[PDB]
Amino acid sequence: HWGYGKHNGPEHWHKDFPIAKGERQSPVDIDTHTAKYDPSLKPLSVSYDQATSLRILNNGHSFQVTFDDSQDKAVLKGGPLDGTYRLLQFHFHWGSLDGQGSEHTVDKKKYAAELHLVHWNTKYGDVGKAVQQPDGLAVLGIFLKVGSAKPGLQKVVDVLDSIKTEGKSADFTNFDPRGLLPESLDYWTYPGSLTTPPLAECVTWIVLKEPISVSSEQVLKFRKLNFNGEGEPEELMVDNWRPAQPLKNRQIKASFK
Ligand SMILES: CC(C)NC[C@H](O)COc1ccc(S(N)(=O)=O)cc1
Ligand SMILES: CC(C)NC[C@H](O)COc1ccc(S(N)(=O)=O)cc1
Ligand SMILES: [Zn+2]
Repeated sequence: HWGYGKHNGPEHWHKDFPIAKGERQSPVDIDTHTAKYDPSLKPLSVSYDQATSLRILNNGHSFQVTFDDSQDKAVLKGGPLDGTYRLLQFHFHWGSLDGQGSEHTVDKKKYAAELHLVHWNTKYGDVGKAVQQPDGLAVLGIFLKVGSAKPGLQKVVDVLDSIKTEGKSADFTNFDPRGLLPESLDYWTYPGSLTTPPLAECVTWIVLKEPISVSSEQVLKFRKLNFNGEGEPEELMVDNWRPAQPLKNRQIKASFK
């Protein structure tokens, strides 16, 4: 099926997911001089104090940490959003080299990686219903640059050896995702899509201006994961990012001057 290689990557996806060429696809380049400050945008409310992590999983395209979303334990509100969005999972996209790996870009600049915290609108009852709605999901995107280590990331990095190949999972309870955020919650926002198939146009994107720093040793451990399942020819999980898509009839708004 679909992937990130030459024969199944982003340029092929439209043949099975024709919405790949749609009117509100993600990611996009964020042109900082064209984004407009919107004084009506409220501060984001990230309420992760009661988060309950469950498992960490290599899904063949990234690794993800999943959460109990059966109650309002870890929620995102405010910002551009109406109502309450529950945290379902987080995952990353990264490169083979430090100069590439992010999905969104800022004035064409690519970061080494990008963290996505995926939330769904509780008014739709479950995530499967939410992905069929134009305001069903909210993804909080955070850029990673290489510099000093991120201490809140280390517990993730230390377990990646146990989920090297596609399909492997491990217990990952008591993880606090608040340790993955930067200091500032200043953000850009625009309406978009999932960045992997099915590419559904159901996402309010919230992309933080301030990157987090991670160490070279931390990102190197991302790059030792495998796209393949156990026993298959080893293909390193690197460059699992979709490039920027046409902005079309959309305006990116900034929460800050
Ligand atoms: C070489 C064999 C094992 N791979 C199976 C077959 O080629 C699949 O080829 C493809 C290639 C692209 C896609 S899409 N439009 O989802 O990105 C789906 C199947
Ligand atoms: C039944 C539905 C919810 N399953 C959806 C599927 O797992 C894909 O989910 C996702 C979720 C988030 C993203 S991203 N890179 O835009 O944050 C991509 C795919
Ligand atoms: Zn993602």
